[PDB]
Amino acid sequence: DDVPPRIARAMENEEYWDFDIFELEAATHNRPLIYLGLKMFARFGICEFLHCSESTLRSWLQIIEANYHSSNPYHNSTHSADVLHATAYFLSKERIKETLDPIDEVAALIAATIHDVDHPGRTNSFLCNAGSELAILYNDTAVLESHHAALAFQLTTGDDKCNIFKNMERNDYRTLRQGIIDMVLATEMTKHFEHVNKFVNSINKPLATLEENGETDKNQEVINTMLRTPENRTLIKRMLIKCADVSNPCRPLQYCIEWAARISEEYFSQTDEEKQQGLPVVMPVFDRNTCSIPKSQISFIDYFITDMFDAWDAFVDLPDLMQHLDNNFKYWKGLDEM
Ligand SMILES: CC(C)Oc1cc(Cn2cnc3c(N)nc(Cl)nc32)cc(OCC(F)F)c1
Ligand SMILES: [Mg+2]
Ligand SMILES: [Zn+2]
Repeated sequence: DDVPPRIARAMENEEYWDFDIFELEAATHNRPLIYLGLKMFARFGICEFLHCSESTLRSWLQIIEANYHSSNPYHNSTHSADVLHATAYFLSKERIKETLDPIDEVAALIAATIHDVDHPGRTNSFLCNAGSELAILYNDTAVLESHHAALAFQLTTGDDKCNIFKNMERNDYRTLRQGIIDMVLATEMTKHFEHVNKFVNSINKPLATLEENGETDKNQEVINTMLRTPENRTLIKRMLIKCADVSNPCRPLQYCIEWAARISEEYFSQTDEEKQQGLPVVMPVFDRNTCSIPKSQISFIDYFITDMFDAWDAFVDLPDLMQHLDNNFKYWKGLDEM
C-alpha cells in the first residue's frame, strides 16, 4: 500500500530479529503500531481469517494506538509494536508453527497489540496504595492487566467501524476472546513463576523425556499429540506473550540500552510521585538519586529473564536471542569500571 518511504525503509527487515524499532518510531511520529500492525496482520493474513476489510483494521489500530500514552517513556505504542515484533518472530519459528493453530497466531498477534493499552506509566501496587479508580474497579487484582483487555474490547466491539470481529461465528469469536484475555492476563508480574514452572514441568521435561527414544515416527507423533492439546497450547501462549513482552534484554546492544533507560525513567517518576503524595515506597531501589541502572539490569536479568528465556530457548531454539542476552549481560558488568 501507499506508505511513505522512510517508514517503508524502517519496516525493511521486519522478519529478522535485528530491527530498528526506534527508527520506525521516529519515522512514524509515535505511530509505529499502525504501520507495523498493517504489515504483520497482512503477512499472517489475519483479516482473511477474521473476515474484515483493510479499513476496519486501520480504524482498529488507530483507536487502540491513540489510547496508548505518548507521555510514558516505556509503556507506549512503540513498546507494543516491539512486543508485536517479538510475537511475530516466535510465531514464524518452526516449533511454534508445528504446535500452535492459526487461531492461536491470531490470538497472539492481537494480544500483543492490546496488552498495555491505556497504561498510566504506573504499576499495580501504586494504584492499589493510591486508591485509583481502576484499583477500586478491579479490587486490587490484576488492576492494569484486566483494564488493558477490557478497554481493548470496549473500543473494538463498542464502535461498528472499529470492530474487527464482526463477521466471525459465535463459536470462533468466543474461543478467540478467551485466548486473547488469557494471554493479556498472563503478563501480570505475580504469576511469573507459576507460568514459567508450568512451561518447564508440562512441556520441556516431558519433551526431554520423549527425545531419549531416537527420532522415530511413532515417538514424533506422540510428541505432536502431547504438545498440540488445548491445555499445552495455552501454556505455550502464556510463555510466548511473557517472552515477547520482556524481549528487550535479548535485543541488540543499542536497542537494549534504550529500553533500559525508558523503563528506569518511568520507575523514577513513580518513586518521586510516591514520596510527594506520601504513598508507601513499593519500589525503593528504583530512585533516580540512588539507582545504578547497569547493576539493576543485572539483578533484573538474573531474577526473571535468565531462567525464563532458558526454558523458552530449549523449546523454540533461539541462538540469536541468547547470544544477545550474553552480550548485553557482559556489557552491564563492564560499565562498573571500579
Ligand atoms: C520488580 C520489577 C522490576 O519486576 C518486573 C518488571 C517488569 C517490567 N519490565 C520490562 N522490561 C524491563 C526491564 N528491562 N527492566 C526492568 Cl527493571 N523491568 C522491566 C517485568 C517483570 O517480569 C516479567 C513479567 F513477570 F512481567 C518484572
Ligand atoms: Mg503490562
Ligand atoms: Zn507490556
